[PDB]
Amino acid sequence: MYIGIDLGTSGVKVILLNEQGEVVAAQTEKLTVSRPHPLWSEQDPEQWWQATDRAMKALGDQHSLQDVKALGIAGQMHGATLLDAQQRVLRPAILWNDGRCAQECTLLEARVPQSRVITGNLMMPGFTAPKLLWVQRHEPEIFRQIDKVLLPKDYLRLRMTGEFASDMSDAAGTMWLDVAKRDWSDVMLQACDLSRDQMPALYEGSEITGALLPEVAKAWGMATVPVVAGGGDNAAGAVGVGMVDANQAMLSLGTSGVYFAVSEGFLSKPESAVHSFCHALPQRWHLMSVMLSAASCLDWAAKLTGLSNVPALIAAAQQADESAEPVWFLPYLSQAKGVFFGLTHQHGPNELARAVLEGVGYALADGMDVVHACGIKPQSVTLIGGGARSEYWRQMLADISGQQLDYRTGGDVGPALGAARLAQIAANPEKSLIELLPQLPLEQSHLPDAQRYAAYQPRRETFRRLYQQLLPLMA
Amino acid sequence: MYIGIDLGTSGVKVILLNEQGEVVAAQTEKLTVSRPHPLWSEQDPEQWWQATDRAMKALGDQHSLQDVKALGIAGQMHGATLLDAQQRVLRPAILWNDGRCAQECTLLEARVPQSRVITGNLMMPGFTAPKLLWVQRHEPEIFRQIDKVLLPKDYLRLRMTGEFASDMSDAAGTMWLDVAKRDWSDVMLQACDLSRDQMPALYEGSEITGALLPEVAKAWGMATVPVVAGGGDNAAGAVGVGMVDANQAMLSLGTSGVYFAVSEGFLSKPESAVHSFCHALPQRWHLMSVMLSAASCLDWAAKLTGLSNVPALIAAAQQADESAEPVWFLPYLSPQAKGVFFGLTHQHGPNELARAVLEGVGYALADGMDVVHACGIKPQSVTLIGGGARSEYWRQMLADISGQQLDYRTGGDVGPALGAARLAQIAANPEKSLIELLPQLPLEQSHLPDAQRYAAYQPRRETFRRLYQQLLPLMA
Ligand SMILES: O=C(CO)[C@@H](O)[C@H](O)CO
Ligand SMILES: O=C(CO)[C@H](O)[C@@H](O)CO
Ligand SMILES: [N+]
Ligand SMILES: [N+]
Ligand SMILES: [N+]
Ligand SMILES: [N+]
Ligand SMILES: [N+]
Ligand SMILES: [N+]
Ligand SMILES: [N+]
Ligand SMILES: [N+]
Ligand SMILES: [N+]
Ligand SMILES: [N+]
Repeated sequence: MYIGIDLGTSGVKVILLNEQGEVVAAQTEKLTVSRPHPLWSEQDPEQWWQATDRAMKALGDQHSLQDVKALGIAGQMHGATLLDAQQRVLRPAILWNDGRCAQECTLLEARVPQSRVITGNLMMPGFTAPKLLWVQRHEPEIFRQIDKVLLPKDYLRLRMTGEFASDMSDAAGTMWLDVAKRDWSDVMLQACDLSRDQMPALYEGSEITGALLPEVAKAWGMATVPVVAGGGDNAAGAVGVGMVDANQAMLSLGTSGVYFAVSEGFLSKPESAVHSFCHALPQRWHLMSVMLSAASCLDWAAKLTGLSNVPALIAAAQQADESAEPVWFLPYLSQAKGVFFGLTHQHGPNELARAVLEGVGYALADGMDVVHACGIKPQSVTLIGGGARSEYWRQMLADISGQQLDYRTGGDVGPALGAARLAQIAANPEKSLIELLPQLPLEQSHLPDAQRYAAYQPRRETFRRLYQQLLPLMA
Repeated sequence: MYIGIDLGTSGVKVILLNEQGEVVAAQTEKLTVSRPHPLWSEQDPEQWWQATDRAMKALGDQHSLQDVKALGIAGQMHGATLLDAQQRVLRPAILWNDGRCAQECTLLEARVPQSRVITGNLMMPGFTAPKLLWVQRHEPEIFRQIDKVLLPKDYLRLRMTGEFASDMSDAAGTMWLDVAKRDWSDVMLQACDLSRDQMPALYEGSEITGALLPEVAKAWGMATVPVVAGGGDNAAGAVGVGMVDANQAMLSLGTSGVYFAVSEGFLSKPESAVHSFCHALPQRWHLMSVMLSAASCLDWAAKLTGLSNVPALIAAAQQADESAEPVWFLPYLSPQAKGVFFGLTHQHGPNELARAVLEGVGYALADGMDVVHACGIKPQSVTLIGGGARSEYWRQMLADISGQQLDYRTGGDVGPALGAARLAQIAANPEKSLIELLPQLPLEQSHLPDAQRYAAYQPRRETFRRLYQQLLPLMA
């Protein structure tokens, strides 16, 4: 028996994994988000906890615990949690999707011209370091009282164990990590006027950080089980799925589009949207990129076409007629807008639906290509989330992208599964890592049709040209 | 009684008019088109005849033609029929929608610097003259044998009468005609290595060119009746609709979109996409421009939005969310039309979409008319006909957008065959006035521009034009 916790943005999910890969029980609790001025996105750590606590007990009361040998954590990345010397919350956490600190990203990069090299990343307002420059510039009374900065999942760890600890995948997201070295950068820390004194200790995701406190273990109906370092949600997710070694990758077709690809050692393209982090396992790194959200776009397209749903939209796409010429659908994730180009008399809601599917696919494919151009070459890609559910569209995507696309079972549990697996790892020291990294069961595999792939390439050239030409119009 | 024949592209139509000018009977026969190569559009002139024969025979079953007093023809314009000295058909007819001779179009304009001045037109591959340069250049063996070049309806005439003749409206479409002078242009003909001897005799539409041959008359159950010159399909259509004097104008929102306006004498502004020809009546001239098929668009906006019928649609659009930002529909006129939906957001469903189509087609049509008007046409009203014209809502929208009074009438169904018959009427009743014999169709409803909605539309028209231009190069 193992426990995985995921500290999400919309809420907390906790699971119970069996000695096998089976999830036995699951509980979920909602979080709210706060927005007290513009570009601000905040939560309070206490609510993180109260929800987590609440969840573990819902969990306890659904199935028996105390068979549990280990517990792992995951969470939303990049969140600044500031603690005073008593371990009291200095101010509400500043989240990944907070945008207050643009000017500070600038200064930070100016103070450390080698920052892109050290971190392997473009500085963003949602990353941790610049948030801290912001506090010191604006909330100095608060800045002066800082004893520690934790990432959100590591706040939970504190409450859970009394230790200050992170994993490499999360810490990588602070911009205080030397990603190549898997250790803090004194240069980056100083420039924010901080020291290692104020960082948590660094672990690999599979490593033990401590154990439940007696109190907490009592509250929860279980022993002082060991707690592992865990990961950031995307990495922990990938661990869950089995995407753990070089050139393995997964594409998320849900509400929150992401491509995640394990790299052959550390790589970077620091002047792009391609970010590079430690994985939540020893000796691994990954790339990742925000994408077109397929699920969002299909939802909208459904309404736009008047087909009132996605399954209906996909169904209709299948009915489109094959002698009609290509229409091009151009989606602009940027504020969720679009263009149909090349409409003729031969184009009904069917044709229109096909064009939506193809154009989302055109975009997804190009997004993947961008990652790959950084030095990743997948043998296949694993497909998760709501838009992965159609057999027709999986095949389209493979034909367009030229990737073998894998659909697996259980791809849908989220980072919590990864956190649980990490626990299971640490609890089986006798076995090698490589005997301990299950992939999810292969439910269907989609190889690209060579003719269809070839016919799509020129359409993709056309897509790119049109997207490019109209972009400044839709902006 | 009277007969009108319309030699179309996709079929022939014959009609029987009574003394009072009503259609008493009609008959249609289908035609195929042959496309041996990309950009080639051809028909066998023999198929024109067999189709016309069939049709007239069928007509006669329905009703005796023994009391017909005159006969008229109209036809698909610009078709090149090449005959030898024995009236042998030398090759298949190269039609108006053939695009094989673009190069020749340029060559011709280079050769005859004043060509746009003489023809009143910019040279198009659909026009007759460049077609003949192409044959000269690509089929010299054929060219060597040319005795006669006939437009399609005029080949029909020869088969019916044994005469070689055309009218000013069809002849204008050759690019060999001096449109100002209503006579062939030696300059234009020479430049193609042709002479007047290779052209038919020219008439006005309403003049008699001959009579049915006995064998033909007999086969069709009629007298050796007099035959008028007729018109090209557009001009003949206009005559049927009563479009007849300077600044009369019609907009056909049918399966084939046209704006047709009778001008004050001859008007030349070629630089441009307005065409200028002779009208099928004496001392009459006209401008024309291909337009969107508002009909074949409205139908599409319907099925597109999965709306059922042209009034489902027109109704969806009125449920359009006022607070929604605009979707922009940009329809690009090639029949062939290609469209863009620009600026779609979360706010948009089928109601919005349907609104966008109406307004965008509207915007296109208004700009289309403006261009023609800028040439020197000033209508008191615009006659509005065709299946596209059926919606009251849209007709008004069109008026609001355009600033133009739109007169809705019924009965533009019949087509060029009507005008053809009207022409025969004229010739057969030489004492009667055109006022008498060429009435307007029934006025159904007159749409005046709403001053408030017109003003509201103007900035949208400006915006449309801006956007349309921007994407224009992308539509090739
Ligand atoms: O549109 C025009 C060209 O002037 C008509 O000629 C039709 O092409 C058929 O006659
Ligand atoms: O992936 C990251 C970090 O780059 C964030 O946690 C968001 O994706 C949450 O949706
Ligand atoms: N709460
Ligand atoms: N044990
Ligand atoms: N400062
Ligand atoms: N279906
Ligand atoms: N009469
Ligand atoms: N055909
Ligand atoms: N063609
Ligand atoms: N001559
Ligand atoms: N006779
Ligand atoms: N312009």
